[PDB]
Amino acid sequence: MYLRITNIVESSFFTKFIIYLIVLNGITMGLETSKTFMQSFGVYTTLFNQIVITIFTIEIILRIYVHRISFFKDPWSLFDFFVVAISLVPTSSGFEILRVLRVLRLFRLVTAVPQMRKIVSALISVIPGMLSVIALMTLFFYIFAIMATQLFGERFPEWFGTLGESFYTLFQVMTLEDWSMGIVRPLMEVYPYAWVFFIPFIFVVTFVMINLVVAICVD
Amino acid sequence: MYLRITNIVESSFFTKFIIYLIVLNGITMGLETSKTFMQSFGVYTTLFNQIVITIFTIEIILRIYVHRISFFKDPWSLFDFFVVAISLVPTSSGFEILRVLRVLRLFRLVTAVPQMRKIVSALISVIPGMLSVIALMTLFFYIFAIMATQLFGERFPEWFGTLGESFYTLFQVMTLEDWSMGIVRPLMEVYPYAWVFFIPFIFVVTFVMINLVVAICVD
Amino acid sequence: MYLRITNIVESSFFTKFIIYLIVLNGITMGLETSKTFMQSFGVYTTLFNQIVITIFTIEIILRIYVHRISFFKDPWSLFDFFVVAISLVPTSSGFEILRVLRVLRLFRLVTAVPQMRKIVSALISVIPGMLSVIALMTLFFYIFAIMATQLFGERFPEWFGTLGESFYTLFQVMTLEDWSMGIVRPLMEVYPYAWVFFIPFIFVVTFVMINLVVAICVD
Amino acid sequence: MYLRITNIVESSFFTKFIIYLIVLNGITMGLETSKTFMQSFGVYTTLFNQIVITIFTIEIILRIYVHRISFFKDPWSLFDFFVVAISLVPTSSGFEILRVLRVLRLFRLVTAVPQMRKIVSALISVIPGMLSVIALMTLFFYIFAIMATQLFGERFPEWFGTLGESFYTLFQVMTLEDWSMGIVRPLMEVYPYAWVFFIPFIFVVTFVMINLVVAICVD
Ligand SMILES: [Ca+2]
Ligand SMILES: [Ca+2]
Ligand SMILES: [Ca+2]
Repeated sequence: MYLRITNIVESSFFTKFIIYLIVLNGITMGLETSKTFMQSFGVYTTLFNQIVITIFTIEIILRIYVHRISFFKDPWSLFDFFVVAISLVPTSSGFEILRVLRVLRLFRLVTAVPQMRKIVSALISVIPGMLSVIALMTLFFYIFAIMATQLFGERFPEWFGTLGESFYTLFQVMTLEDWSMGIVRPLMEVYPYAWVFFIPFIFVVTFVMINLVVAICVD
Repeated sequence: MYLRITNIVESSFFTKFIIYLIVLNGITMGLETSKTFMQSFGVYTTLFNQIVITIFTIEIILRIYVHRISFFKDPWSLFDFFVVAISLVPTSSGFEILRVLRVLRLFRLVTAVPQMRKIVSALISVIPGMLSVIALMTLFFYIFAIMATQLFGERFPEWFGTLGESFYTLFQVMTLEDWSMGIVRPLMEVYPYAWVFFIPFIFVVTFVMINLVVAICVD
Repeated sequence: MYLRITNIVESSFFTKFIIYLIVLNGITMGLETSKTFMQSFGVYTTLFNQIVITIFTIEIILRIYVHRISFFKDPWSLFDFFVVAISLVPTSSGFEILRVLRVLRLFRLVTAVPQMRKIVSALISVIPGMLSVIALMTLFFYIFAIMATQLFGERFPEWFGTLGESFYTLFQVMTLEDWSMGIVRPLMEVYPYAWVFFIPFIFVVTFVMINLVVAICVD
Repeated sequence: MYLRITNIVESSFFTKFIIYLIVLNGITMGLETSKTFMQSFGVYTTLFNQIVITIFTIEIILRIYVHRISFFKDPWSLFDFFVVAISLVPTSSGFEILRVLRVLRLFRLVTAVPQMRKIVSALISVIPGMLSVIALMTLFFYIFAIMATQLFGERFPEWFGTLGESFYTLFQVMTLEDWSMGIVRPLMEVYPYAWVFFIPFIFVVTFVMINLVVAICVD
């Protein structure tokens, strides 16, 4: 019976039947957004949902017999596994993000279809040749975030009060979003020289970030 | 008479006459902006308009005899047809956008002058090599937009209350416009961890967008 | 005496003396900024100023005999001419920007020192390649500016009231600065569909702008 | 004893031991952030802190007996010396920033580990091929900063009242952060034509900056 199912799984129908479900459940999840649609057809789509979740475990099970150990060393499969697992944890208990993380299954349209897979893979593969920079930056952020916490946190706790807050504000400055009117100008009303900490921080972080982009244009 | 008009139409004078009209109607449309100019010479400009709009249909009518099926297979020609058509819909009824959409005819200066055509074509040609990434993001936006509507839309309906609002707000975060002061910091007053949804969202969307530019920097 | 002066002007010492003056008149202008410094050395600086202006017209006159027609076909020389000329209009009559535009002469440090010239020339040379796009954009800006003035300027005259205002606001949207909180979110409280005019505008203008940069990254 | 200590210094164990201390002191400094942790275990920390500082001077002393002049001609060695130096000035007197600047020793992780050194050196190496442009810009900023201080600093002294302030505001405009709503729109309520100073400032500065990036996508 092994080869019987291995012929069902690898079957074009089966794969295309999955893709067909994803695009339906996808459509169904955006409808679950509407408070109106739920008061009409809520019970409809809740069954339809639990239905699909079964079909996906059945599939992921069948998918496993056909592949065994090979499957738990496939990125895309592991994904599909973990994303279905999330959808299995009972519609209750613990944290309620689990009801919300369920929409991560629509990322299966990425897994279950090449070209998507291509592009994702194209994208991801650029990451390792960035990790040197990413390391440098994180160290940099870590250092300045500490300095900032101990230079502005006392008068400005909302923004620098805690190591994490400073991380956040520093990230915010790096995206240059409202950095001068929102932060440094206020800061300067008390710490006139605070510009000395933030202009350099901006030059460095943006310089590095430009390099990181030109890096991905020579690779 | 066929070859007679095919020598009128295809003539230098003809094209340069059309171009001469465009640049003239264009100037006329910037003048229709001034409430002053209209209280003076409004009658002048409304007739001038109907005049040019006639001339353009005559031309588009002529243009079709000389070309038949070749014409409704020319991007640029179809454009002019569609654009002139919009300008034909009476100055009344339906929506007023139609009255406003008329100014789209000034895009004929692109259609009816090479180099422009070249440049436009240069640009448009880059698009198909982006559709994979574009597909990817549109899926991504859709997934997060749904997630956001159900994580934040109750306490924050202006921004995430509806699927559409979430799309809009998410777009806004992507342009990095006022994302931290305007949205996340507020969100965090109630959902302390909301940062865990938006920072990753920003890395992903920024990263992708960097690649999409690096792609166009090789093709 | 022609070759006598042509050996004075073309002389190293002459150039290095001009340069030495620029950097001094430069420093002196940053000091004319201080309200304090003027109350102590204002006369010193106004005299020093009138002096240098003479020295520069002498130079520009000499430079002319040594070059004649060759001079008024040199960008860099013409610049120095026009710049010095500006500095010549008396400390009165007319507009008062003329008194302010005087500081444009510090751009002589660029004109009269190779290396700057090189880089400047390196920069300017990129512009011709961009004019097809720049034309395209300007046409586009002109078209949307007109649409905006007639779609939004009745309720929103600060931002779209006049063809020029719209230009400005549209420019602002293109720099993405505060475009959603500042403008479109407001517009939508009255024109729910305004998003349909601004999202496309943003895509197009940012797309083009990405091309334009990638263009320069090839020529 | 020389070759004894030369063998100790050059020893893998020694370098790795240093690296181990850095990652421990690093973790310590992030913990020194918590007012809780400090009440509990501050003593533990400040002493562990002083210990590390001793070890590092010893190391830096040893490192010099083994390199002499070769050391003070090594950027990385110089760095380390100057950083530990900072950390050495007592926990009192002068400017309390020194106490804060101590955290700069965590940059030793960069210096004591290659790959980091590689990346940093990769990064820095790009700077000289930029100094022509940087000089250009700095001249530019200086000229406009002066113009602004004298065109706007009387009615708008927060932003332009001083050469320094104008420098800051001009930088802010360059990052495009809040430049229209924050500054020019206000400015224009008094100086209608102020747009003529800032749109050009923006074009130039953005253009130059695009060139600078493309310059690094060649070199
Ligand atoms: Ca911004
Ligand atoms: Ca802002
Ligand atoms: Ca504000």
